[PDB]
Amino acid sequence: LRVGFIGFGEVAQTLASRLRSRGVEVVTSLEGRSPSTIERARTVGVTETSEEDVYSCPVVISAVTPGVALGAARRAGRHVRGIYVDINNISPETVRMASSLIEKGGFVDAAIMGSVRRKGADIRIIASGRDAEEFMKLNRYGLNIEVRGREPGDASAIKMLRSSYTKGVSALLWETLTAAHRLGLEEDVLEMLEYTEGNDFRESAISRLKSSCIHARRRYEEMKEVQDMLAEVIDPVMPTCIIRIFDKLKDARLQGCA
Amino acid sequence: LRVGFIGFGEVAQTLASRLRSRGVEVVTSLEGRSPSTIERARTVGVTETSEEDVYSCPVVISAVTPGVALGAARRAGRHVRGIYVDINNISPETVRMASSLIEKGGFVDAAIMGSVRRKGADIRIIASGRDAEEFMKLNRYGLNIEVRGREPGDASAIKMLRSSYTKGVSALLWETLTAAHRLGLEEDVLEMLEYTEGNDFRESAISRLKSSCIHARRRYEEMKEVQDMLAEVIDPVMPTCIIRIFDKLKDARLQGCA
Ligand SMILES: NC(=O)c1ccc[n+]([C@@H]2O[C@H](COP(=O)([O-])OP(=O)(O)OC[C@H]3O[C@@H](n4cnc5c(N)ncnc54)[C@H](OP(=O)(O)O)[C@@H]3O)[C@@H](O)[C@H]2O)c1
Ligand SMILES: NC(=O)c1ccc[n+]([C@@H]2O[C@H](COP(=O)([O-])OP(=O)(O)OC[C@H]3O[C@@H](n4cnc5c(N)ncnc54)[C@H](OP(=O)(O)O)[C@@H]3O)[C@@H](O)[C@H]2O)c1
Repeated sequence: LRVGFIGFGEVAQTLASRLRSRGVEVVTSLEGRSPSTIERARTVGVTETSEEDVYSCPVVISAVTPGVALGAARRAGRHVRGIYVDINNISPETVRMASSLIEKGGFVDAAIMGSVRRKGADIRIIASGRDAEEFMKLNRYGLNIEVRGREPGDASAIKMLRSSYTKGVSALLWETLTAAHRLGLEEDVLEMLEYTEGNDFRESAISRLKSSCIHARRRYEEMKEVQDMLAEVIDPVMPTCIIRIFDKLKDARLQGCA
Repeated sequence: LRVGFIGFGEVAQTLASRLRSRGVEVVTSLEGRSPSTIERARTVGVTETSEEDVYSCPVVISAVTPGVALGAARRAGRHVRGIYVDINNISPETVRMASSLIEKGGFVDAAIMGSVRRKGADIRIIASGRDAEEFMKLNRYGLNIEVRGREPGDASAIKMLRSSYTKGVSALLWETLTAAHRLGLEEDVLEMLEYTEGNDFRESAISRLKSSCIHARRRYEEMKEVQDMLAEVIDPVMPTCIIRIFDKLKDARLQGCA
């Protein structure tokens, strides 16, 4: 059929390109969009149309910025009658609000579970909501979707919970290795760990260490979000310490000096 | 030659038994020791001798209790001229002080990296200090020693750092899964984690979770020690929150209840 995209950045380009290569007609509205967006669209060769025509597609995918997710849902919510797929990196609470704005359509919470830069359209996408199985039918056109949870908010929650764990582990590794570094024992500690944490441990370990530091500010903000989502369900103990570690984080051994 | 043991409890029995079966004469002093200790000694068949005769052995191993380690070193240090191997669970700084008490001998910081109970004499032991290589010669007699670090305190630090990391991950896992459970998403989070943490994750995680809950009381006490040990080297942030989780912890899904 036709799949319309709200926004046409990196995610929309990768996804649209794949769908197009499998015979799907992809459409987007370029009115008011930047030259970079207009160029990605023209590189892919998507159908240029009006906003309301985009909203008429049986599947509409919102791939804008986290800060624009609610506004896109509000503008689309007045017209979309098919399925509206929000694939933005937003919190479960924001997803539920976006869902309330889609008044006549079926809302699907999609969460990208990997790097679009490294995996392309083969990236694993999880989706939740009553209409998720309908979105998953796009797997016939080259996508890699899987249905998880039961309602909008669940897919984004799984992604947030996984990310929460991985950020906490990164913070723990940093504190552990800074102490090891003061004694000159970081390598020995890393080697004792590969004994019980796995074979490919040390590799991704150093990798996560470096990125946790480069993006300390961003990771800190992500942690405030996880603290809020967890509080709705439990009384969160770990985020507070993790945040303190990221607060501090503002040749891998060089990330350990202080 | 002759290996002397100060203290003759579970650790000493296990190691002495292995050494004896490989032809080493093992000796210890039973004066002032309890019935259970005298019994372990006679079950193994150790040579009963004077306190000073023990100190004369080329290798003297101190396997007493943490609260007795410094006193044992003070007494042995007036006599030992061979190698004094401290295998007690004391902080790295306590090990360094025990080292200063062996005034005429070489000191080796040995650290047991597993369960004596489950692995027996096959347990991996890491050892640090100038004379660590000399202690490692006992591998010829059935032990499993490996040299790490460079000076007394390094082996104990490495052990405590590994412990700090593995206990922190258990707490992070528990909190993440308990929140996931309240949303009915625990399996999804677990599958997403193995879909990213490579290794059999889901399995290595469910077991770590179970053990952490079963032994929550001991884990809590163990974390207080880790916190104190980390404090000798840095101003630790993570143990505070980790301790709060173990404070709470006192079919996998059953454990996720806060
Ligand atoms: N890239 C990744 O690896 C990745 C991974 C996981 C999740 N995500 C998520 O998926 C979403 C899209 O990511 P992305 O990298 O493609 O972003 P870009 O930020 O790469 O592209 C989004 C593009 O959305 C447009 N936009 C902003 N406001 C808009 C509005 N009111 N109406 C229509 N379009 C609007 C922009 O057009 P203009 O340029 O003209 O403003 C923009 O091109 C994000 O929410 C992000 O968190 C991305
Ligand atoms: N068991 C393990 O899996 C394990 C693992 C890692 C580290 N460690 C450490 O290694 C050491 C020994 O462990 P363990 O399990 O064998 O303990 P026990 O507690 O099994 O044995 C210690 C034995 O030391 C003796 N002792 C107490 N005060 C003494 C003194 N002043 N002089 C001489 N002997 C004295 C006792 O004699 P009495 O019975 O007469 O009191 C005692 O048998 C400890 O520091 C412990 O923390 C043990």
